[PDB]
Amino acid sequence: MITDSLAVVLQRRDWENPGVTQLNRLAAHPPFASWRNSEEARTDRPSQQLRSLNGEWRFAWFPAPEAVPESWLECDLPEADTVVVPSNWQMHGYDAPIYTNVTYPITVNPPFVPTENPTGCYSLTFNVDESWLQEGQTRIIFDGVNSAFHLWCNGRWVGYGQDSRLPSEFDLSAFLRAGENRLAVMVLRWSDGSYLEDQDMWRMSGIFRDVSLLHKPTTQISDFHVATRFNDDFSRAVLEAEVQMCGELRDYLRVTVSLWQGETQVASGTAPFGGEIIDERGGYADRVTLRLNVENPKLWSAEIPNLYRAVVELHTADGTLIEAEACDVGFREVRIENGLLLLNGKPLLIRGVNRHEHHPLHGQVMDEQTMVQDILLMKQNNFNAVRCSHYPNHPLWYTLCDRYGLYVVDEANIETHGMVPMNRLTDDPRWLPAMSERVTRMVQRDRNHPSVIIWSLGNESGHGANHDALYRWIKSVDPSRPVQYEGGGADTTATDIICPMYARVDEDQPFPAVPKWSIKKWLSLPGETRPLILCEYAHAMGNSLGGFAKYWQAFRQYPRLQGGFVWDWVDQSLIKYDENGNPWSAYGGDFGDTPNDRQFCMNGLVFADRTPHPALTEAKHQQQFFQFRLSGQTIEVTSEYLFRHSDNELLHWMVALDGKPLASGEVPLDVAPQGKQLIELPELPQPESAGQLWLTVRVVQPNATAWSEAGHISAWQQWRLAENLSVTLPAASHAIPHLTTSEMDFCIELGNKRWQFNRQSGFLSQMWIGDKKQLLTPLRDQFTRAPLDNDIGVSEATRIDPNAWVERWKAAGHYQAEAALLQCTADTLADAVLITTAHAWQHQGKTLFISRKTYRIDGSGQMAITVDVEVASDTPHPARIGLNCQLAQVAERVNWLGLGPQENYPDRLTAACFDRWDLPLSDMYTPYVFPSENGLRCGTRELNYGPHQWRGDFQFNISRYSQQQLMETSHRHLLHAEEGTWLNIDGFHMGIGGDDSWSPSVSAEFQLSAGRYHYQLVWCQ
Amino acid sequence: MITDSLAVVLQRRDWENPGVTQLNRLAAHPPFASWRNSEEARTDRPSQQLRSLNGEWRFAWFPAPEAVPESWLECDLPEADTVVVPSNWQMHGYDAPIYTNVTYPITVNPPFVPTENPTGCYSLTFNVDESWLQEGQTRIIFDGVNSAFHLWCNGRWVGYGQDSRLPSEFDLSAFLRAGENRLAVMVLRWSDGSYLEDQDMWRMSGIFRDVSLLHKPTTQISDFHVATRFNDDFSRAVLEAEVQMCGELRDYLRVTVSLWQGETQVASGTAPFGGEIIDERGGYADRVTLRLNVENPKLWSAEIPNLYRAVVELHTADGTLIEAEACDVGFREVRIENGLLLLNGKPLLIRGVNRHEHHPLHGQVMDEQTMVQDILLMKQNNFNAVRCSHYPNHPLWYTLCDRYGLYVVDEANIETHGMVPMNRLTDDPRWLPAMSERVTRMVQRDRNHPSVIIWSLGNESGHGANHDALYRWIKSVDPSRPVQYEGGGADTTATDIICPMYARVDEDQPFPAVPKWSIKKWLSLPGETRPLILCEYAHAMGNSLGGFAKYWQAFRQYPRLQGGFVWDWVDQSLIKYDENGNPWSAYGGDFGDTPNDRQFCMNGLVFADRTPHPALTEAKHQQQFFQFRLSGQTIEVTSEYLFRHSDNELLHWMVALDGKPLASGEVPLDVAPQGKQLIELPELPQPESAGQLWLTVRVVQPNATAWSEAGHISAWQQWRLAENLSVTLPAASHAIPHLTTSEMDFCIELGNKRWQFNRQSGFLSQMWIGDKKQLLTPLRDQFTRAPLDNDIGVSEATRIDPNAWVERWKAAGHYQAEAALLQCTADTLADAVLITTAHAWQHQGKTLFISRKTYRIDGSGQMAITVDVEVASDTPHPARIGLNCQLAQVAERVNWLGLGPQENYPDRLTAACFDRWDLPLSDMYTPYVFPSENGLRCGTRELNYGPHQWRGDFQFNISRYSQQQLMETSHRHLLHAEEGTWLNIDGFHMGIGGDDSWSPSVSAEFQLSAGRYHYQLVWCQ
Ligand SMILES: [Mg+2]
Ligand SMILES: [Mg+2]
Ligand code: NA
Ligand code: NA
Ligand code: NA
Ligand code: NA
Repeated sequence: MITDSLAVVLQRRDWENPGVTQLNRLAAHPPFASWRNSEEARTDRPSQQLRSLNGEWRFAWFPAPEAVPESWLECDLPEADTVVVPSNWQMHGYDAPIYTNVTYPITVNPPFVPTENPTGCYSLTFNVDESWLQEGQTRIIFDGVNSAFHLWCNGRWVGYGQDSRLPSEFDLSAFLRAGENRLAVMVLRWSDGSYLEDQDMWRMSGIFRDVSLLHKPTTQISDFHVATRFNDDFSRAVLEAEVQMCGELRDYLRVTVSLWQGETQVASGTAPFGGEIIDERGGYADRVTLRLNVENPKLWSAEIPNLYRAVVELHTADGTLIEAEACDVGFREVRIENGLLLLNGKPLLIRGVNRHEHHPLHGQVMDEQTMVQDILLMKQNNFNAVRCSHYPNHPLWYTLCDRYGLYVVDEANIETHGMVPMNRLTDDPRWLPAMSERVTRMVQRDRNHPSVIIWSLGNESGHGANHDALYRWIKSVDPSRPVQYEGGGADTTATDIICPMYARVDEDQPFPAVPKWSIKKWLSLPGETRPLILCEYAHAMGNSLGGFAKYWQAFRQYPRLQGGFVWDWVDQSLIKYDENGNPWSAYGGDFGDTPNDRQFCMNGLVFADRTPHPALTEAKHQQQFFQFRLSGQTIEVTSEYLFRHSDNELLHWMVALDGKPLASGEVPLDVAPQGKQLIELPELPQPESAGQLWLTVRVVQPNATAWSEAGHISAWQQWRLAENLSVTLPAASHAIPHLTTSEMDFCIELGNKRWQFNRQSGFLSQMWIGDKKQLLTPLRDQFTRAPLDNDIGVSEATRIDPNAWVERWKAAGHYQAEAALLQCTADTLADAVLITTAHAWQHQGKTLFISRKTYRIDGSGQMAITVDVEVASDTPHPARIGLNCQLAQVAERVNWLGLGPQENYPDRLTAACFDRWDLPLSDMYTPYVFPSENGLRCGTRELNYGPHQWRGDFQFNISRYSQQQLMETSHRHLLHAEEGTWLNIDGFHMGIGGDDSWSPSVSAEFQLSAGRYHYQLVWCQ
Repeated sequence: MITDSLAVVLQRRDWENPGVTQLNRLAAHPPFASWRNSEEARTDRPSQQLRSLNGEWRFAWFPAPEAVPESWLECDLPEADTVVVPSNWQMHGYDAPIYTNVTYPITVNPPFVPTENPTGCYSLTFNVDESWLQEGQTRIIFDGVNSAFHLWCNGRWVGYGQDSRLPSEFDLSAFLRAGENRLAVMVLRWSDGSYLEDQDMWRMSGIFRDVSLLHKPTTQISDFHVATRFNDDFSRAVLEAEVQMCGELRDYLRVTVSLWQGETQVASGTAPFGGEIIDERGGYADRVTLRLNVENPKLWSAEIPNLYRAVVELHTADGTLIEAEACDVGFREVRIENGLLLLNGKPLLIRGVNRHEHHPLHGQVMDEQTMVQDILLMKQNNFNAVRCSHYPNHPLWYTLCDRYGLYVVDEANIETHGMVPMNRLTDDPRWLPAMSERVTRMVQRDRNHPSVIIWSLGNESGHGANHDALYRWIKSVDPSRPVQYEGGGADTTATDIICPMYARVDEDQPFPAVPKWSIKKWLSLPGETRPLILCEYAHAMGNSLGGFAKYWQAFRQYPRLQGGFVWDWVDQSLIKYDENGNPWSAYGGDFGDTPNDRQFCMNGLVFADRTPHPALTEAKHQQQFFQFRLSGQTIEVTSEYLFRHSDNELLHWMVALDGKPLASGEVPLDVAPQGKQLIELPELPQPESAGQLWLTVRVVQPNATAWSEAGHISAWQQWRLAENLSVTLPAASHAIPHLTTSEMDFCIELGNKRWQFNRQSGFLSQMWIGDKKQLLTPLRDQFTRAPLDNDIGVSEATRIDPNAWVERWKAAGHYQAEAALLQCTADTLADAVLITTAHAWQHQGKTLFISRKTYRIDGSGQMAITVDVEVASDTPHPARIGLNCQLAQVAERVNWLGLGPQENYPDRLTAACFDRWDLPLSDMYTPYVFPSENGLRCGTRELNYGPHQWRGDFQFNISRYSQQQLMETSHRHLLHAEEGTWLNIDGFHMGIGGDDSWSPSVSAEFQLSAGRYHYQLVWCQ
């Protein structure tokens, strides 16, 4: 037929028209399986009426839709390959994925898209049983197609669809034939729907979610809604189920809804069709509402995800079953009352994270195994909520969240971040239909899931009248869930919750017309009463999450600060192979994509392979459900659970003196929700030996759960007990170090040890143990670090951001400053040799820093170093103040007394505990995909590496990579281990920040602004 | 091109798809003229850039779209006729118009329409000047096409459109050629848009509004909005004008907005493009907002429609004009505060009427002359508001309302009355795009008109979530106007005003789920605070508007009862010609249309030719802006104007004794808005003669206005002054009437007069003056009337409504009751002859009525009749209790002392005044298109017709048509004058009702429920 040809179908250019978002697409609805057996529906066994078309398909790539030959509609192309479906065709190397943050990947000219529009032609040959075509309705379901597509069946045009993130269904009953059938799908990379899909993520395309065939009878269940109502104390519930049908109504038709708790039927109801009168013309003859009473229902929550099974039966009066549908039911009430978000009558505290659907190998194709891995990792790290940023997810995600227990914010697939202004489309009534489809079809698909507690209207689209209209539509159709939206300043008329992104705890950010007030100040603005839940905060880009504890202190102090969603869960890195088949993680620009936003795609708490970043432990500690207070010998344990008793918790305490255990014990936890338990410790040891006594408590779950193993640690806390200062005089050795003075250097010898101080540079240049040199590079002051992602921000060589810390440091000359020797003197004491040095670091005639040191080598072989540094008040505050050297030794393990075991920084050390830690050298380096300063351990009093030992009170990192190499290397796989080991010992280190990664975010109390600094070290063997 | 062919264009069947409401249609906007001269824009002179295509077109009718030959796209069909455009093709006899009230004219199966879909093919050959195609944009504008259409230009497909009531615009720049061009428009009668167009009106089709070409420059004004803000006392105003452009932005571009009051420029402003920052991405570079201060602005209102002229200039910095646009500006503020609708700080009282766009000859094609005639008639009858029921009107209507002064409710073209339930579509998200287009494009077109004070979401579509969404969209885009909607019970979340239809003053109507509470009770329902303005009330079907005074008493007593809109203005009758070219008014079913709703299309206050019905005077009197109170000799005049002083009003008073004037005078009116004026009358005459003194006042406008002639009467009132009862004995004549008794009759003779009473029937059978018989039918009791439309309701022979008054009367046998003579006796008195009669009216053995009479013929020739009637308490209350006869006389004039001059009934007589009235016999018959009881005059003490005179206290009507003929005749043109004159003299008459015309609406105080009745008459010559 001419009308089925490509020349006719493509002529209207439906993908450059916001007025046409679909053609011949069926209505949205909750998940259906069309069970013909009620027991199978109840037990959720696979349905023979639902058939997966996933598997091997034929695929051909074209640069534009006009390049597809007409013969593709009739037979498979000879050049076509065989590919796995679902998939993204960028993951098969057909064209490159594009990573851009805010700028659209195409020329901004709505609704038009470039003529060179990459086109993917999918096709499948499949058989259909004759029973399916004898009677009933056969539909095909595309769970997701990016970004738009035309559909042919046996050469006849079927329909068109947009909104890559929601299912598209088409009736194939009039197109299918008995035996062999062929499906032809033409997928377009760009469409007018792409203007509503400007999320900060990789831009891919293809049939990236499941494809299936569903067979329904002619008389069928077409929609069903489940609602729960409760009394004041939640002891009585009414389960209201509205069922809708299509087909011929007959007086013998009946609907039965039965509720099951496991194997036991709790409630049931049967009724003929015909609803109550609603207006002058009557009621719905094709609908019925059944109300089931449930006594003492088991309530659903993230703490205890109690679920019931509701089965909806369509049957005749005699008793023969026509069709069955089922869904999991969670009894829970969500509402905002007096400014607080309540779940089952109790105020929530959202321990949330944003999660994109990302896999380093399969792109944006999701699988049950990855979903379960993510959910278990989140729950094991004290997360209780997830934001579907920024689109409806794969349908199995909501089922798994129902089952395991996580609150879900379901978000419409609308983001127009790149528009200027941001609301240019969302304030235009001509785009209201397209926006409305994306909201309404999501609600229609997901409104039955108990895990979904909040709807979101999208992300970063400004504030337009369409937002207000769709907010009100949701409030009318589903009053059971609050609606939130951040655009337009996060407190507009289109949101029930103040939901800002990256608003800071105490600091105001008064931007024009969309200020980000401090969250504490925001609550008290005149006339403001809503709760505040950050939809994004604590931007976890690289070495980040500095200041997380401040957020959680505020969340616990202020009732209307009910938490937030960290940005974000997993790095969006992709895997590439070099010349040796070795994989390496890639970010923006690594696929030839341009313009790109480089490493801003990696903001996760876990790597793309789901291994954790160090910041995850900080998040876990701050988000823990047990809070602790110490008063003398008693421990006060406060529970932050709202519904469950501590029936799987054992408290273990340990007392150690500078790392060596002295006493320990175990006490079972029995604390009610939001209750307290006082734990009286026995008479703790009081050693007369010098050192600090430390008490450490940890909560252990003795029994495995659905989401954790036996012995899982869920919370911990540490305190300092009594301290005994050391007043013992050092052992007076009889040997005296010998000083030899040449015009080049001072040489100090004691036994087999030797120290050399270069007199022209003023630094310790070499150290000998026997005849073995210990240093590859002299011991020198260091004031800089390889810049973090938070240090760099949005700055780059093309667009310099002068406010970024790295740019201020570079302009001030911190990285190029040259040390000028001021003095270097050697003196012999009664029992030691004293070296005094002074240096000035200068850049273009300006003295940035002055370092004055004293080296005291005594008869015991120990070298005591005192450092006093002055920092010019008008230079930017330095990243660190310390020493560094390249040791010749390469040892296998690192042992230290201090905060650990994981890397920690001054504004990100609350999760770390003081103890004796011993790790392999490799664990002392954090392999961030974008290399930077990493692996620091703070609060360290002793460090052991090979024969060397350093003592004092310092921060350190130790690795095979110099700060220079880390700074100059753009990818972690390009790093090479240098000879020996680089040691950085810092008296002082600046915070890492992380409130956001595009502006300075290190709070004042963690900047090195004091002007004068002092620290001491003891180096011995 | 194959893609331009009918076979390809019609294949997608865009008219059976709610997802496609247009293709390639330009954005909506306020009216544009693209003036290239600012003085021409200011003076509103015709623009050479706007060209009307109205005139002679070629037209061909087809039964279905598939019947149109392909050659129509290239050349005009040989069989095509030449027709005038705009027009409705049913008005040219191509197919029949259909009148149905609620039932859809097609099978209800959305979105599908019948295959036999009448199709009208329009075409026009026109020239285009080469200057228009050298540069700029040329667009075609279809102001209205019913109901959907495809457009071709020079054989190339252009686009598609729906929503018959709003303009559709298409860019023809790439399709036009120099010289001869051809336009081809295929209009379809039915589409999926028809499901949203179920208004109670004739169903027509075609290009029924103007068609024009507009030429714009490439850089152009694309939209402009005008908003007025005020201080607390309205003495300072800020005129805010937002201007939007399309085309290439250049730094030299400027926009100037100037405000003019007649010939004087009041304010001006100039600015380059670029708006303020609105969100993170910036502001609109293609928009500018200019704020002009106006001191002491002249405010707009229906009382004083002060208007300014705003001119919007697009020009370069040097000063050359690119384009100009203009609109009339009315400074006024509309808001609801504390439950009251306020205009310029004062609470409105809406004297409204619903108005369809209807013409008896041109169907639904409107013209300026008819619009002006309607506006003048409305204002002359004390109306101040109009509801555009139920769709956006022709654009000139809003301009005329701005100019003359009338508040306007602008209503979206959405009515789904026939759906079951009524919200089946409006609660479906799949119809949200189609509904949103109809709301948003109306707002975009009309938001600048000062006369529009309220938006309406449509009519009778139930209540669905789409209503709430669109309500909120309007509230977001245009906060300056309240939003109202009646569906779903008239007090839903989608309306700012309680706006019920046909809610009664005191009586509750508690329907399930959508009750119509009495309006007084509705205001005080727990938690209700909004104002109440009936969107429809006082259904004026035929002889109706009984009980109107009750509504207006309530409106004046209750502050939150702020009026309503009468249903409706003009009868929707159409003109047909019989076998002699004589026109006659036709209603539903007269065109072969079936099923139809007969005479329910005629509900107007005026006939289709705009001649008034009698009820219009009642409305005018009740709605008058001056209220009166009498206390002794002083008249208290209260002004109901809110803004204007009574600077064009003179009060005339007159005192009459039983119709003859005794004193009169004139007093100028000087009363402030909402003020009072006491008028002291001189020492009024005190005649000793018998009779009732009546005081009549009338307010006269000495000076002509824009809407009225000099001497126009705007208000009036009457009171009874002192009465002197007659105690004079009658003149004792010496002649004695002579009684002759035969077995057939009693014969009374006095001089040349003779009376005959038939002794077998018991009635006066004949009367002689000389040798001339005076009666054609005997004088007999009458208890029935030819049923009114309010008596009939929805009852018909196929579907009997047992509750209707006519059905109750028929079932009780009132129309078939047979009089049985009980007694008939003649006695001779000292100076008179006495006749005593008694009758019983029985039906199937039940005595319905008993009448006992006394006839006393004295020596003066007068016949005194006393009547005493008993009505069975269990029979339905009769329509009247009186006498009737057929006089042989046909006299030219009727003279009576009583209420007049126009027809009046017991519940519709407040406008009538007691006086001596003299009219031709023809004026005593009201020619309702559907014949019924008509022409009654109440409160009559004397009636003169030919030689006869009747005296007493009675109601009467007199005409050439019997009640039987009126009852049995369905159209007024089928009535024939009977021989002689039919007289109905009633002691008592039932009210006519009219709160609605589909249920009994006559209030209890106007039903004849007393059980016993007495009245007396004196018949003399
Ligand atoms: Mg489109
Ligand atoms: Mg359509
Ligand atoms: Na809180
Ligand atoms: Na990012
Ligand atoms: Na009132
Ligand atoms: Na009607």
